[PDB]
Amino acid sequence: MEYKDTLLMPKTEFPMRGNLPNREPKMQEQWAEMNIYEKVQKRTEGRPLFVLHDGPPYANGDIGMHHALNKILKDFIVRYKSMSGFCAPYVPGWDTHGLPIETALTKNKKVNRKEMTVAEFRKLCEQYAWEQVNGQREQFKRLGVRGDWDNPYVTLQPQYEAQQIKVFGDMAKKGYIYKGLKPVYWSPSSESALAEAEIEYYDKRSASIYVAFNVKDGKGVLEQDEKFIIWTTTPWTMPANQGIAVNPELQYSVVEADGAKYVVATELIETVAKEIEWADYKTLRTVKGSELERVVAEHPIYKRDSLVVLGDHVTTDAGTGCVHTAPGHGEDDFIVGQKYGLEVLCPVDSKGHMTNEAPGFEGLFYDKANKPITDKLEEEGALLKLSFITHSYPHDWRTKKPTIFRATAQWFASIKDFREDLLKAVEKTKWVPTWGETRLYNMVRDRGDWCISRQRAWGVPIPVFYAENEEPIITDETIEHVSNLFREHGSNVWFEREAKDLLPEGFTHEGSPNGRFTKETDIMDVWFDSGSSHQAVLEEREDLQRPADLYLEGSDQYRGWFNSSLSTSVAVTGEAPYKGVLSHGFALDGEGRKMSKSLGNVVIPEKVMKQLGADILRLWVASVDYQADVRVSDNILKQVAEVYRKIRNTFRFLLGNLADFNPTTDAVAVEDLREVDRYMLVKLNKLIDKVKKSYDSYEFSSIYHAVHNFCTIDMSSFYLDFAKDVLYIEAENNVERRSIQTVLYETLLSLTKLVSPILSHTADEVWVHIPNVTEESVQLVDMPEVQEIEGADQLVEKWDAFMELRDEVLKALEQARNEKVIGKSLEAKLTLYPTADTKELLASISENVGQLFIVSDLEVAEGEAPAEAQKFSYASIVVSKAEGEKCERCWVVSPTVGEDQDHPTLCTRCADVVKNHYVQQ
Ligand SMILES: CC[C@H](C)[C@H](N)C(=O)NS(=O)(=O)NC[C@H]1O[C@@H](n2cnc3c(N)ncnc32)[C@H](O)[C@@H]1O
Ligand SMILES: CC[C@H](C)[C@H](N)C(=O)NS(=O)(=O)NC[C@H]1O[C@@H](n2cnc3c(N)ncnc32)[C@H](O)[C@@H]1O
Ligand SMILES: [Cl-]
Ligand SMILES: [Cl-]
Ligand SMILES: [Cl-]
Ligand SMILES: [Cl-]
Ligand SMILES: [Li+]
Ligand SMILES: [Li+]
Ligand code: NA
Ligand code: NA
Ligand code: NA
Ligand code: NA
Ligand SMILES: [Zn+2]
Repeated sequence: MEYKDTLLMPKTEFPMRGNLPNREPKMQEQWAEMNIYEKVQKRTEGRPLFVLHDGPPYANGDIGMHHALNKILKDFIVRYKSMSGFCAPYVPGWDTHGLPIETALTKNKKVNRKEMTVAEFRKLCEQYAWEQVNGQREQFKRLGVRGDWDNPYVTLQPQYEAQQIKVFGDMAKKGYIYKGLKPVYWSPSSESALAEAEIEYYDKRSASIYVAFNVKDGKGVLEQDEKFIIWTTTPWTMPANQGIAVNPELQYSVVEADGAKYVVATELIETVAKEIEWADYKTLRTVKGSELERVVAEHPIYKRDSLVVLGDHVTTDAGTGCVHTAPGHGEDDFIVGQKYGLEVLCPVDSKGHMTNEAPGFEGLFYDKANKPITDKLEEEGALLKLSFITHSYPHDWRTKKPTIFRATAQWFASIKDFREDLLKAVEKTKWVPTWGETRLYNMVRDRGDWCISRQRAWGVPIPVFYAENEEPIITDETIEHVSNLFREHGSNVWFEREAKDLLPEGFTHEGSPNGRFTKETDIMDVWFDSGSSHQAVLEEREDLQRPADLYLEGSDQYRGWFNSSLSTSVAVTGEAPYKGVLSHGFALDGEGRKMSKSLGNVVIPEKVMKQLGADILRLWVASVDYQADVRVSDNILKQVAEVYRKIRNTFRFLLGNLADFNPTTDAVAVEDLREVDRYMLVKLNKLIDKVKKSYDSYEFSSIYHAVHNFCTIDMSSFYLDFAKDVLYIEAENNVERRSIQTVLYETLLSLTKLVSPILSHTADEVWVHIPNVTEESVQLVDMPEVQEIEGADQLVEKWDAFMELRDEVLKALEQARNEKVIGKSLEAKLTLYPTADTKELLASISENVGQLFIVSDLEVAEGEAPAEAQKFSYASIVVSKAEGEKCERCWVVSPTVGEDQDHPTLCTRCADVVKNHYVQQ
């Protein structure tokens, strides 16, 4: 009414309280209308490419917090590269085959794969897959991610399957593919073989056994009264035992008597005494381990032959220097078994039940047969001690049930034949974090061959044919024929055609004179499907190239996508499929616990997406060290939401005070700016350089705190706090108010372009309220390039000290606020007694110290009388009342109020502004 004369914050087109959940979906609607991803791609069509290949997430179900972090971090890098001189094509993917889909249907939808045909079950997997890829893609958009969502890649597409066969064919012609009977992971629950990437370790209770092996033919070294000692945590492997292993040269064994003479390593006398609980024991003689070679023993239950063999695998750390050798259930047992030509026995079927090869335990599940085996051992008297231990045990990654080693005929990729080239690729790759290099390097030098065949249906079949010779037929013509056939009809054709209909039209092989061929039924590892992405996406698609610039996935992908993609590429190309790798940790509860439904700590993305929004989650991603494990909770997200409030209010302050500003020609020159404003320009450019550098180094935690510090204390509390009472009161064409606005305009333009990769819904919302809009969205302009400011270093030293001094003045004002008598910074006059250094800085102030300290008046004298007021380490201060007339417009207590006849209640400053007008109004 009468007490106010406008001069407030006009531009409220950007609301204060951020209702992003109801506003962001509309923001994404316009993004889809304009096809912004195609626009930015077209704008940079000639710029150099930065390819961030997207790791294909599984379609097992809805998205989680971990799914968001992987996509959001990818979105940060792609958006920055788009507006920094690079062309950034990002095509999303989805891994569609393998157990993660079959187990989802079996458990969630209660469908039995054995109650329907193989073709029918595959069709249901295909239907459930496209349901999940549609649901996941919409959820990713809600978070806010830019990519080729309408043209993604999936592993079920015929082009992907066709190219995957080529990858197998290229490695096969190199000789890197072979088939053999070897012990490998077997999951009885899934009735299929597995690999380390498909193995999850959990603690499991197992029965420790110390058992006796009678001596039959000591070869002049041992008498029949001696007995071997064997330690085993797998009783079910005893029926398959074909030998005993002991170290030939390093370890020497001795005979110990406790009423009977036993054979054990000398270094394990005390350890085996406390385990079997021996009372009194004595050592008879010593024997070098190599002397015990070819000694024949007897099976405790079947009294069959068991041959003592030499091996480097037997260790002192075991419970006994003698380890029972079962070539059909162990890797090291198989190697020494083949050296001595020992028979391979696997009395366990695919479902985990003992077969006729174990006479007394046929039909029993291997874990259910442990007790009967021990009972028979004690009946035979060969059992010495029975104990129980808990240790980490391999489990199926989907059924969560334990796995066992089984010696079966499987397809393998000969890693050993090109392991050296794999190690070279790791050394030549840039790994962030740095330990990722050693993580994969050790995984390569210690890895065996890769078992690729899986006894399941939903996946890409192995393209191998067998003649009447039963010889595997792998050749370029067959691979070419099946690859093109898969490109036309898909992998489904292999499961619906005879063997002769999948081969070339006139193919004949020497092994089958009658032309009767047969095909293979096993399928490929789902990690091979994801590992073939570089050939099927980076190479086939024109929008991408190989090698990609960056691979950004989780820590579990070192054994997964990182390993498989490198394995396939180096086998074919010899080089890495990526120039660099970035790794993120695991999402965790606020207390550090794993996010699982059992703990009730699950943070659903859609839950936060509707309670808080998208950019709040985007801020949280940049607020954590993604390179390690990251903690998330509702309270933590609320803290990030509070940060967005500060960013919201500071942005609104910039927009509000820039309403009556048009920098088309009202731009104050750099020299014409106030020295206070020039320092803020240097700080803005320093912030620009730090953010762009941190984007190159992917350190988003630095960016998150830098912007928060740049606004909470530097801008809102220091620079905007002063201009909160100065900008509008003065003239609308005053150089001071225009110079301050030019700083605010440049910060608004630069900061909006800076935050564009991290926050985009709020960035474009602010970009709407921009006086100069030459591009539709902030994502269409490049990042602000840093510009040097003359005399920056001198001003930085001067004004940082001035910023330091102001905070001490404010603390003195807050000390007056503690008194609360004046209770106002502007209504307070000041009498300052400064240090010579402080006085020198005040002398260097060519601006108005009173308006900077938002005080009515300031006087400086060397009074040096502390009294009882205050003294900062650089000045003595007196906060005094002015006692003049308070201006009704600027609220400054000034003696000049009443000097103007037309406006007797206004000071000279306000009276002049009200009376005069520049050109208008
Ligand atoms: C699938 C069955 C569960 C694991 C069940 N809770 C269970 O068996 N629990 S346990 O504590 O008995 N597991 C001990 C492990 O050792 C085997 N075992 C148990 N009792 C004996 C025994 N007397 N002699 C030999 N082996 C034995 C079990 O099979 C299990 O692997
Ligand atoms: C590149 C993806 C792999 C080829 C595989 N399909 C896969 O892991 N698919 S996923 O859907 O399970 N996960 C996709 C991404 O999320 C990471 N991830 C999976 N689980 C977690 C977790 N608990 N915490 C943090 N990150 C996790 C994966 O490493 C991958 O980057
Ligand atoms: Cl099943
Ligand atoms: Cl063992
Ligand atoms: Cl047919
Ligand atoms: Cl067939
Ligand atoms: Li025990
Ligand atoms: Li709060
Ligand atoms: Na059924
Ligand atoms: Na099969
Ligand atoms: Na077969
Ligand atoms: Na995984
Ligand atoms: Zn006034």
